[PDB]
Amino acid sequence: ENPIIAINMAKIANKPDSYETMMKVGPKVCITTASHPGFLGFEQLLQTGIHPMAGRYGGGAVDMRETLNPMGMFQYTVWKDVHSHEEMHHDNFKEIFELCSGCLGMVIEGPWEPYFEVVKSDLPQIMSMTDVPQVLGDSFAKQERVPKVALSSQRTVVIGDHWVMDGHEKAFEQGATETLEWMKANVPGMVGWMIMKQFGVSAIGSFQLDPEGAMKAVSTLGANPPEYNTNYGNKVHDKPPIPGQTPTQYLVHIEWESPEHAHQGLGHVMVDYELRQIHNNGVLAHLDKGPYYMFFSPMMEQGLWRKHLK
Amino acid sequence: ENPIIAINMAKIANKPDSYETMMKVGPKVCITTASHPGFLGFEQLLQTGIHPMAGRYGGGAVDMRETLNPMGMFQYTVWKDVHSHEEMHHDNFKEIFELCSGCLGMVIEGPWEPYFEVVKSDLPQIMSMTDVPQVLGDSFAKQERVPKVALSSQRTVVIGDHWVMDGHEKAFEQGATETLEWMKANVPGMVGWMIMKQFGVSAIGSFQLDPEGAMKAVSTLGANPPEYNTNYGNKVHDKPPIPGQTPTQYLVHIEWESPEHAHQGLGHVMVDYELRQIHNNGVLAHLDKGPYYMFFSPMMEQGLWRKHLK
Amino acid sequence: ENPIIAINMAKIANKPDSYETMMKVGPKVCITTASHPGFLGFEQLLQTGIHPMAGRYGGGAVDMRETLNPMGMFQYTVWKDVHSHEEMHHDNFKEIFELCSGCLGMVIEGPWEPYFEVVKSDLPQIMSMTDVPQVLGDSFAKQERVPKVALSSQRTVVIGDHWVMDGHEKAFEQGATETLEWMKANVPGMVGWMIMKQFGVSAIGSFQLDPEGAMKAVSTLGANPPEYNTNYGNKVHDKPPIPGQTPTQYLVHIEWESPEHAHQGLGHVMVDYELRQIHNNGVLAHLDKGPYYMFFSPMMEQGLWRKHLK
Amino acid sequence: ENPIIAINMAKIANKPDSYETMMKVGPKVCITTASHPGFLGFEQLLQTGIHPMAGRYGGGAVDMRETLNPMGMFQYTVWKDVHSHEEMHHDNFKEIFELCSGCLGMVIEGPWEPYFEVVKSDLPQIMSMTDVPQVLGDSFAKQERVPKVALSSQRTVVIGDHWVMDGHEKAFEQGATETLEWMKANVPGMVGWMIMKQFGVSAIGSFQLDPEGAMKAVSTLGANPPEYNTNYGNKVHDKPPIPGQTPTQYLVHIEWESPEHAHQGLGHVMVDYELRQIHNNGVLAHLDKGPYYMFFSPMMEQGLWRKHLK
Ligand SMILES: [Fe+3]
Ligand SMILES: [Fe+3]
Ligand SMILES: [Fe+3]
Ligand SMILES: [Fe+3]
Repeated sequence: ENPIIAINMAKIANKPDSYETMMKVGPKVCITTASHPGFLGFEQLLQTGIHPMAGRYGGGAVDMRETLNPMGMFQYTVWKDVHSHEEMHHDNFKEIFELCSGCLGMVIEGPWEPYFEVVKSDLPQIMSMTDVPQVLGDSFAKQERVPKVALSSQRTVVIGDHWVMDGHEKAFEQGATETLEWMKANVPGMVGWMIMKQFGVSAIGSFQLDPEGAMKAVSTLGANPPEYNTNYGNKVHDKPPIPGQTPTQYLVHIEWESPEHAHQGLGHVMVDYELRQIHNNGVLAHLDKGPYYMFFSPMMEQGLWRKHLK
Repeated sequence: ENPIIAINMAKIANKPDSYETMMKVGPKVCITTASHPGFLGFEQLLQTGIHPMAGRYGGGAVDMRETLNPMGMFQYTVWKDVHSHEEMHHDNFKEIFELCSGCLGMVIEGPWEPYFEVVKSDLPQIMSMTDVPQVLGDSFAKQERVPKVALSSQRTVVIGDHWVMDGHEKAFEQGATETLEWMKANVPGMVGWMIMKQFGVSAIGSFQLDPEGAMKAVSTLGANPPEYNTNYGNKVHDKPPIPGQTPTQYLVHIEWESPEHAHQGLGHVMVDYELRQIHNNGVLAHLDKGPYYMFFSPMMEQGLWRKHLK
Repeated sequence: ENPIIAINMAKIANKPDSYETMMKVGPKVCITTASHPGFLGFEQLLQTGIHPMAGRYGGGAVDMRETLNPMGMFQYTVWKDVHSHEEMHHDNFKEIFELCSGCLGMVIEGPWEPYFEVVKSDLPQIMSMTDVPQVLGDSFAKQERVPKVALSSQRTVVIGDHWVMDGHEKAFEQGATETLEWMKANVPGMVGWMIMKQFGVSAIGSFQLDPEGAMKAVSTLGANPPEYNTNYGNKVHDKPPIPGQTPTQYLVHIEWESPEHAHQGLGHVMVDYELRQIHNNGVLAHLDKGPYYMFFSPMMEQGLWRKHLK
Repeated sequence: ENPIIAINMAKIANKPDSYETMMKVGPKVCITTASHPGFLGFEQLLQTGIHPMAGRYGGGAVDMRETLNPMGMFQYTVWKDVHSHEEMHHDNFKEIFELCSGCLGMVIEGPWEPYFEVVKSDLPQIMSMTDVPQVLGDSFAKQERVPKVALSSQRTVVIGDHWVMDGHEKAFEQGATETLEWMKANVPGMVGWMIMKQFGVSAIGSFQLDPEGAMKAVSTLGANPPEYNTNYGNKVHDKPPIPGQTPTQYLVHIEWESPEHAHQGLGHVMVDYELRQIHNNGVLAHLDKGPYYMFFSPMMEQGLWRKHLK
């Protein structure tokens, strides 16, 4: 099972009111989403900082939790296919509109919800500390490898934004794969990774309605939604209505034990000679833009989608 | 061996004095209880909060330790049979009356002590961190499965209150079992579970005496107990004197690594599509009341009773 | 005319926001309720404490207004019959859902809404001080007995929770009657009384929906209600869908001039020999649980239902 | 290897100055002791509290670190035989005298240094967290049982003082053995145990000199020691010069993960029916005095003596 991942990207005000509405409205959006049989899971990621990359982004820091405003908020929803996500949005349009109408009071930019293909991954199941002895015992019984420990809602997620030169997509994919496999084998605290390729955008999920829907959307506080409609019509799409951007965007999702392991870990592409060659030739040579690494904390996860990858 | 569980339910004042008397008198009652050969163990549970269930109980919170008053206090005592518990209460009536007379100064509601049958369970033995390597080694030697780690007095116990529709008891038992097994296989930090069915109540354990005994009970500070007697007479009963309530009450006992794991873990019946179908059709469809989940911390435990379940 | 009383029982957070939402939304619910021709009146009761009963509940107090959290909130709605209440809930389901969706942010437990039969009563009409001279004169004119003065929203309501042993219902009713008639003749400040017998529960009124309705109820902030439906179907019932609990619950409703009169007055079942014999043999001898007395202040009242009792 | 343990028992002032002289002088004494080939290791134990034993010692507490003054200080030195300890004391008499002369400024009672036989033990080797995976792997390789984890200078040591009735010594040893073996199999956080029998006292180690030596001992600040001599003369003894006390003293040394595990764990001899019979009949039935349990922290350990026990 190679699912599709829709990533709802927003930048929200960094103030206590925003954390309150995320804890009150967030669960309700996930509950509505999980009414659909194609829904496989989610990751709610709150930005905590960036990788300064040895001064390339010297105004930032690994830990900007006190200073970042707006802060990024990424919601992965994981689906059997694009149609399931678009259909869920259509079937629950009124209710999601009512909910997101609450969220818009903290929104500074977005939402923008691209669809991503999981090109390749090595992501363990999430678990807790008290699960580890049984996971260990089960692995020996099944003669399977014990995974890296991905602590549920207790680890660091890093996302590297890459724009890849036209025609370099495959070279980038193999080079990123080789980089990440080396890191998982050799760098302390590397929990797992996933290479994501944007191939389209959800119009409904990005609040990109037809002109009349856009008017009605601000003519209400949430109780009187617009009609389901976009600049691509009002039917439920099998393929993303909005084309993927070019140059092709790849999101490199890397999980680490902690922010320090992530900061020191990503730095190996500069301070280990062999990894530097792999990354320079396999990734950097193929970029129009990036890499740029944002640090996130997983606030809530429903991680069963990880159980059926590869 | 499936033992019987008497659950003494009380609501006590949340103030320093209450913690004082729980540590001074609490042990003394258990010492009295452990004189009887039918006594198998106990659990002292102090309420710490509730599951707000996506705003269904929005005035509450996972962590209400500072604001809850009264706070729930559940005392499990585990027995070979009902007769053992009634006999212990009869044989030690004067001393338990003396001890509990001190405890009534912190009581706002209760006590009420129903009897519960353990319908099904998957509960590991309790241990501590420094036991875990040896438990791992012993499991492998014995070719047995390593359990989830249930840390003695260092984890979260959640109790979900369900009233089941007349005639739906067996369907509920099968649905709850299937829900809990899925959760233990798939949700991080789920330590164990137990399904409990109320089938009667102890009159003596609930402080429900005959009228003259009730008068004498408050005509003393503890040194001059009433005669052992109830509205069901003064004999030691083989079966609970007070019938189980209808609609049938089931308590779903779930242990978790922490309050956060319990909160997010219980949420999976709403945000995982597959678990949602199991729980909706196997549990929610059979309820007159609930579910309502109270969070507890195990203050003191004598957990050998867990060793002979199933 | 002996009406039916639905008592919506909830426990709410004791904090300033809860009094605020009670003042903005509370009236709106009553206005919705009064659209139905079967609606006879209401009592909004806010818990102020308990009766400690000479140390039987020594952790509580007559006045717990500052410390009780959650605090009980009981709403009586009085009806010609069960069908009228169920029909009101059905016809106004969308609006009651919108209104109560707001209240859930202060709810810690509940709502649970049982139906009660008025077994017997001696309750005066409510009035104010400036009404008393005319009530006195009118009583003399009509040669009627002058009532106890029940000051509108200015007196104490106490509710005694009793669980009666199977088969003892009639003995309890007569014994409670004799106790309450003695107290009204002999105890200072006793304003009136009513014996209520639980015979069923409203599913819709207890927010106990079918499973999909339960999911949808938390998939909205109030503007997108679930369909009217329960585990007992979607028809408007003539009889309570949910059976009354067993052992039979009786609530003894007693009105008093003030909390001090209630505390001292209820104590007469222990400190007056003659009343003690009546209450011991006529009430206490027939109980599985209780008695437990909660103290309430009537916040808002529409008391015309009292005009047609007896 | 059945070594003998000399336990230097003192009570020292609980004030900052005492910890300093323990850090400046403490190591120097151990270095002197380790000059002798019969020296096997040491345990430096500082009292942190007591077990109140359900109110039998209600003035005490598990944690008395701020209030105990004086506080117990027990120094185990472990020897191939009595002669080795006496010879070390003789060969280093001047230097030990100089060092201990400094220690006497914090001494309120003691030192008293009895000799103990290790009657039976189940004591693991000490290790640290970062050793645990390798100890686990080594245990599987050698087909051996994984031990309880005894963290070096990071766990709780409890000592139970028992005076045994004349003629009951062997029965006490068996009953204590049965108690401890049950606890280690069944009680969370029990790291290990050792049963120690006092069979003599060192005169030199207890600072019990001949009368002229006692005079000179206080006629100096440490630089002019008395001649090596006692009320048993000035030879190096093969056997303890001072007889063991009667009634025979036994010290039950039990190691626990933490004070909470020790407190709850020891309580099982009262709150578990089966262990209660074992301890009542096997231990309590044979005592003139006790049990009295003091809580200690191991401040410094040289634990290789544990490696050759059993
Ligand atoms: Fe979406
Ligand atoms: Fe009991
Ligand atoms: Fe209602
Ligand atoms: Fe010595």
